[PDB]
Amino acid sequence: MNVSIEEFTHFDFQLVPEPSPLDLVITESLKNHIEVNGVKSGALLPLPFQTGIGKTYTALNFLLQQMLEQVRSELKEKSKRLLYYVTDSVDNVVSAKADLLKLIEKQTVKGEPRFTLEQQEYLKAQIVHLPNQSEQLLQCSDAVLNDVLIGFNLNAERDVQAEWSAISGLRRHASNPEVKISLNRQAGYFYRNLIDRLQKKQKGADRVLLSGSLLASVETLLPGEKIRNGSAHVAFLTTSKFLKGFHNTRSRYSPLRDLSGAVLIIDEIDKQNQVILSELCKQQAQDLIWAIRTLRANFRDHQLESSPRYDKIEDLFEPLRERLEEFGTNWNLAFAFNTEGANLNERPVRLFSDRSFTHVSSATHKLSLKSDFLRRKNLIFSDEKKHGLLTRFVNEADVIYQWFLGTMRKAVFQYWENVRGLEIEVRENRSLEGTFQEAVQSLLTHFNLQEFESAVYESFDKANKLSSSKSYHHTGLKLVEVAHNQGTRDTVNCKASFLNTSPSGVLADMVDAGAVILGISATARADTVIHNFDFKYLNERLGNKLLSLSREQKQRVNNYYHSRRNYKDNGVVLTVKYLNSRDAFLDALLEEYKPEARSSHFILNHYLGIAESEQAFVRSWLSKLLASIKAFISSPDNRYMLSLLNRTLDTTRQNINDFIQFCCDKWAKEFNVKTKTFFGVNADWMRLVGYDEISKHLNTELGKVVVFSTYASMGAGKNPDYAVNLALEGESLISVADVTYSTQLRSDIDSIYLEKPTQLLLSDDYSHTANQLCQFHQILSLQENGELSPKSAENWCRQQLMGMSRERSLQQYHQTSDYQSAVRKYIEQAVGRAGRTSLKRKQILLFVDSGLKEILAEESRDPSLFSHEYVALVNKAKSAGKSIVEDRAVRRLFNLAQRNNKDGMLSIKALVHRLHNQPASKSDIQEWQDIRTQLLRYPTVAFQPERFNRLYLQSMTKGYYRYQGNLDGDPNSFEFFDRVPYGDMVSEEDCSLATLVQNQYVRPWFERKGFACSWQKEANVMTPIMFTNIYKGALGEQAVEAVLTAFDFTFEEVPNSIYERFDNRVIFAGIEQPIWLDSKYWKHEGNESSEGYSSKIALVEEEFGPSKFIYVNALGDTSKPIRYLNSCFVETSPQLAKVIEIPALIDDSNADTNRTAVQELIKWLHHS
Amino acid sequence: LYYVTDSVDNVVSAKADLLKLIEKQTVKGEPRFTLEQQEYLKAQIVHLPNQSEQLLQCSDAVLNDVLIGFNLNAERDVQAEWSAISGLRRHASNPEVKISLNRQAGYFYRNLIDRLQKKQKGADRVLLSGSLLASVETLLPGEKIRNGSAHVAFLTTSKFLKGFHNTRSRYSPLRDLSGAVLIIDEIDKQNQVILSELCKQQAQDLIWAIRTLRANFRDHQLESSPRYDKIEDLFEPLRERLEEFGTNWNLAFAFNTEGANLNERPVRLFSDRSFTHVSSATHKLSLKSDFLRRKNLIFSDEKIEKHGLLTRFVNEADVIYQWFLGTMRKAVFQYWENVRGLEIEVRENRSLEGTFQEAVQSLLTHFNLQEFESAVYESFDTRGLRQANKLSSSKSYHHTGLKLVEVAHNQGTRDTVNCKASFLNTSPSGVLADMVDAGAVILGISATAR
Amino acid sequence: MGMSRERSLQQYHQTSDYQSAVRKYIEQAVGRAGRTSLKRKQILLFVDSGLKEILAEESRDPSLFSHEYVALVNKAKSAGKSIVEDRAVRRL
DNA sequence: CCTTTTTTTTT
DNA sequence: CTTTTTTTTTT
Ligand SMILES: Nc1ncnc2c1ncn2[C@@H]1O[C@H](COP(=O)(O)OP(=O)(O)O)[C@@H](O)[C@H]1O
Repeated sequence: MNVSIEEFTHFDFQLVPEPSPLDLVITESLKNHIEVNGVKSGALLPLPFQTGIGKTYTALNFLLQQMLEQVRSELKEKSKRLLYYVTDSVDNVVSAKADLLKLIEKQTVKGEPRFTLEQQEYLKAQIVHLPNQSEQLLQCSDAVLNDVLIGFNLNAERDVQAEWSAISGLRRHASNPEVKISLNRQAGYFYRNLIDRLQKKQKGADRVLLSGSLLASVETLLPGEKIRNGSAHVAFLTTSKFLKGFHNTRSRYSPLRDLSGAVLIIDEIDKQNQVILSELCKQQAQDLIWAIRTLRANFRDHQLESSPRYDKIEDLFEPLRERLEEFGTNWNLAFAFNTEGANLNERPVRLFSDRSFTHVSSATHKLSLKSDFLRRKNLIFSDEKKHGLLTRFVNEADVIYQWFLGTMRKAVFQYWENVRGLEIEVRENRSLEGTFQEAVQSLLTHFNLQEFESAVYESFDKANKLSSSKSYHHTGLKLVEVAHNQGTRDTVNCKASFLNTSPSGVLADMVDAGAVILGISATARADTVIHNFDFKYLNERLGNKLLSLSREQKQRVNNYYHSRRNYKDNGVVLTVKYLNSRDAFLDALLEEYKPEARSSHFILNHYLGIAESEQAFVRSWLSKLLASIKAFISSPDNRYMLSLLNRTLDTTRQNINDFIQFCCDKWAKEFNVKTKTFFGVNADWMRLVGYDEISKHLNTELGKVVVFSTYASMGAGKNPDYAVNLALEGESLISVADVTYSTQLRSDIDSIYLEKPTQLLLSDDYSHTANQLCQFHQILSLQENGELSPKSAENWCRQQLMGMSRERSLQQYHQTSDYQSAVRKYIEQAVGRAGRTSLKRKQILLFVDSGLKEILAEESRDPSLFSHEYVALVNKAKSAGKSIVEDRAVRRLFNLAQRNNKDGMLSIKALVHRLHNQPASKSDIQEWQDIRTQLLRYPTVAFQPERFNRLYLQSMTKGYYRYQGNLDGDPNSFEFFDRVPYGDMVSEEDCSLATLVQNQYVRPWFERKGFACSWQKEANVMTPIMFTNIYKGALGEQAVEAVLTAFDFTFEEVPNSIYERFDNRVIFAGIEQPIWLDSKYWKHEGNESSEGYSSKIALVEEEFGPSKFIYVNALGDTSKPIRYLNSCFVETSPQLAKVIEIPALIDDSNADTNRTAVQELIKWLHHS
Repeated sequence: LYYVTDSVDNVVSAKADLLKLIEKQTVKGEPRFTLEQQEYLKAQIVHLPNQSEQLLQCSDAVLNDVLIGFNLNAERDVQAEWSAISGLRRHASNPEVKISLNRQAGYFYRNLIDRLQKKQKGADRVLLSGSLLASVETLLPGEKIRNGSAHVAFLTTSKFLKGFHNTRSRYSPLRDLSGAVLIIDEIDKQNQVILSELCKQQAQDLIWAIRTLRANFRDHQLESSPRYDKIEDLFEPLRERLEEFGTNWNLAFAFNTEGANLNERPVRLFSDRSFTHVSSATHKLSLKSDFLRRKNLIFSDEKIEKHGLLTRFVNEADVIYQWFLGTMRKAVFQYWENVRGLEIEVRENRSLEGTFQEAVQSLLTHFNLQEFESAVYESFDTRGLRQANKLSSSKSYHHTGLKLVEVAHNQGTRDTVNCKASFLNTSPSGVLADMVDAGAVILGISATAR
Repeated sequence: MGMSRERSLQQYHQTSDYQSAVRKYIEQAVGRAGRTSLKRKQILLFVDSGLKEILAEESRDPSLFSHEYVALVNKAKSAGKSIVEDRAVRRL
């Protein structure tokens, strides 16, 4: 019996629950954004909320509030706005849903109930909890499934009834973990087939009109149908289910394509960076050779129907059609590829690529690619002693493959616009999701490309040019393996695995789609990119859509947390101790345990199972662990110790367990304690009935409980508390809340040991390729931030490709400043998990490793959002031995200065080479103009530009800086700023633009085109490689023409076969022999050797026979006479000189035009 | 030697009676064999059941030896699935449990063997011997057959038409029948059994297959190495026919049916391939290439137009598709005589069965036709015993066959059609004759055998 | 076009193929109950009336016919001799 | 207008 | 140099 909206017609929407300082924060930052950035824009508001004072409560109270708000609009009236609540763990998701259903019931406004019972039925019917397919099946009764099987005529198939018999046969014999593990695998497979047949029988021809018990049975089995049907607001799913989508009665709905208006309420947002990365590293690897050959063959003549339903789609594939033909002709795709040249066949070749400056390869010799014509086979070979290189082919082939996939997405979007207007039978599914199924099918069928069906479906969820906003976070690494195919012995396949975007890029894509994502986590703005999103990229990409909190709002939160946690005025003590290696302390204990052995080392190898390899480490985490144990036993009032180690002390290493068990029992007797220890408490242990047992012991018994867990084993949802009895605990407890929210007599831990967090480098275990992408993402995300200079990041990526031990990987991570903010994120969570109960002890102890004393002393954020128990852990470290600085932001600048230079050196070298082929592409020339147009119009930009971010270089000095490095050599050896105080200055004085603009001819020309006359005094100065090679080279080019403009000389476009080889085509004087140009800025750049120059003449002598040349150098010394040089470019007589070299046109002393030189030049071109 | 029957309860009974015959043999009043020869003869017999029951017979010790001895105890899914199989066997009989146990046993066996086959046919040859040999041989009865420890087999007719596994790949007894000796109990009942296997072939889209063949064959070429000598010539007539066929019917466009009485019911075109041609459409359907719309339109014309009939197109398309598959079979045989001795060492397994999987791989990769691997593999399970319609050779239905074609709109897209052609390229009587013509000596023991 | 399972069997009945098919079931459904040697002296056999005409057409060589199938064919053959279709003449 | 039970293997 | 659990949803 579904419930209508008639009860909300009498609802008093004016009446509202009383807001909270935590509640006001969420709405305050959102209302202003809506009235500034528009209504349908989106936002990425993070909220740094402490875990104890109201994360859920406020999170779910916001989710409920949006549920109530939409109902009023629907009642006052269209599709409901979705309100996903994405988390990481199923336990947390179900707990959040249960609390929400709890909240709808017992929430009382001003002391009286708010929701009538009927309203609760309506609101509860809007919430959904879509689980995985396996658990979805083992939730509905046998009657519910039988109605679906009978009502859809699926009982007449042998396979369907055979499977369902087994599922019903097994689920009846439940209650045994051995059976439980196979009912879940079996349930998932049957669920796919049952829904697949349900969708096949429903999407075509016959369509069952769902109603009555068939609707309830089909909605119970398909909760995603409740959303598609049209009565469901909220979904309660994990991140993995959000990234994989959920079935409705028609197809598989993906929320990533329907984000416009979504209100994602992602909880513990920082953890989703690793979760989203696990979905991205789990994509299928595609053969590049097969895909490119298949695309080339099915495109040369495979027309698409000329109907109004496919207009403008034939044009999106035209540039791809020509490129595929050109690509096939260049690399001879009619043949198959195969390696050659032994010392290349023993092991495969892996070719990492950033699609940018980082281009590490695992073949120590550069591999060429020759196209043999006698033996009809493309051969990959090595040449130990160029256009035809293996890396150039694979990069070119990858660009085309993603060009097709990119074009495929535009065609699908174009198709939807063609059919949205056509109102024939499109039904309610007129969105890009309803037509995605069809638009991909129709286009892949006409082109015969049905093999790419999966690769297009699974990938449907700012290019790599210097004239764009380049970044790794909308780009990706590309791991390619070139190994022999299976079975056949003389062919290879390019098994390419892509990472086309990043979890931070994915998060930005959600907000740009229109999502209103809310980040609810304490460490939601950490200064690491390994365990979080890059919030410096998300700041530049989103801009003002990345909402923040003002001074008063973060000050208001601290006051709220200071009230609900009033530690000092009520009276408590936070004792903090730092524990070192205490070899003497542990020696006495080990001797006293088993003194009969020769020495303590025998105890290590007899009763502890430790050799002379780990003895230095095991002692370190045993001496520090035990020393904290006895200090807890010294205090009788405290009776709860949680040790958060990194190694799971359980039945595995039980030899250690009994030694520490004996030490706890030994100290118990001499301190008058009946203590208890709870060993082996890992994720398995709390599951069955585990962590409730520890609560019961402190509920009734008298003693001290010591718990040995790990950081991983205390992820989230775990509530380390217990029920307190005043008979058990006397005046030890004391309330800290200024007011009194519900009681229920609960306490929490009062003394926790915090060992150093280790193994902070992310990992994946899905496959070897699956974590290969994960490890390469981490290296390239540290380099993009600026933690690693490109010298070391490329070194790390080269080792990562060849093969490294996990110890080597972590030793590189430890060397960066990202690792400090990573470990200070683990602690900030571990300390924050113990403050979930207001009613607290007075003597709260804190013991942490001394390997963290220096790390903790580096914390430098604002306590205005910190917890009460973490500032105490950091204040002791501040009031300690030494307090120094690490200069976080200045070592970042030295790396981003080095990085942007390396990008210019690598991209420009590729742009020039791609201009050395005939013809030059229209984009390539257009991009070349924009590089020079922006570079010399804006010599210094005020802010950080969002369109030419690799052109510039942030400097510690305004308007200039000093560098030192081989400008035409290795870009990894550059040094900047104070590293080289005697280097080459990149100021405006060095280029001497002031002398150039003093001229009466140059100055007027710049004003018309806006070219700079002076450099501003901002810190975003130009790159070194793109100031001498692109800027001074182009500054003279404009200066030369402007001087020669006022002498009846006009210049035209160089043709598309010698572009960039010559400045401009010169006309006038009436002479048929065309006049060319070679413009430079002085004689000290552009050597232009005679052999090199003679090469340029031949390529243009073939063009138009005889030719003339001029070697104008603009600025310089005007005193030196002109010279007359021959085609051999050595010396000759004047009248037999093919080329002429003018030393300068403007004086470098007082900026005087070379009137005599041009007059002879004017006279010379008349004679010639 | 094979003892092929059609029921599982009969082969095990025959094997059991054979084992008793060796033990209980009172020739001249004394045992025929000594106490040792019985073990040698018993080792030569092998019973090959389905994969599901082959798994549920080996003990957990045998599977542990294989999983540990192959480094498979690291795959994070092999151990996950093997945990469920181990955990489900320990329970009682419970027929509800057993029906689900046999389902998962077969799937796990398939997944385990292909991993055991990718890991063994590569470079890290595990050199199966010792107690690991008795473990795989127990899990793979069709491995002692490949190793020469046994020749006698005991399998059902379906297992004889599906093939069994060894450490390398799936061995099909049909393709290696020269010199065999089949013994078939109730031979008459195998006509129904073989026909049931021939009706399980997968339907192939004719429009996709012909368009795919035409696109790849136009330019993609084979290597000029000695291993592909005179193989390019086998495909030359097919290339010209593919180009001529594409030009005649305008294969650059897609096909679609337009007209009344053509969308409420799809057309079905049955054909004997010689003289029995029946169409489900009441009136003849023409096929016109629209150059303005860039579409090929199957339509019903209410008014004989030999040029441009739908039946003529499908018949020609079928002939070309079976021509490629027929040529594919000749190329595989041609490949195995250029590499039989001229390859010189390199690889043992010198047999049209061992070379067949590689020769299919190399040729389909050079032509970029890897989507036809399954279709080529299945066609050998039907016509492999081979390597007409010419009123100049033996014309009969028992080796010509029948073809059923379904022309309906494609899935998801409302303006294209596909010819899902289901074939019966031979008959069980033809299959039996091909088995005899391959060199097998067949014994048919049945009262109503004639 | 789609025919009822009845009409499939009706078309099969009109052929002489169906007559040699039913006489294959009987010849096996009777030889299976003959695997022993100890037998009663009154082995009875009762068969349907719809099989007397079919069983009277059996004319193959009796040099391998079972004892129980022979006795099943003579009784239907007792009604003199009946003209047959002469299967060859209608096959040509 | 004849009048069903039964089977194996891979997925 | 270096110090591990654990987590989801597909097929
Ligand atoms: N006014 C209130 N503010 C915050 N929490 C409240 C309030 N009233 C009741 N609660 C309960 O206290 C709990 C505090 O949330 P909890 O999960 O302990 O911390 P957090 O949500 O910050 O992790 C909520 O679950 C909520 O049900």
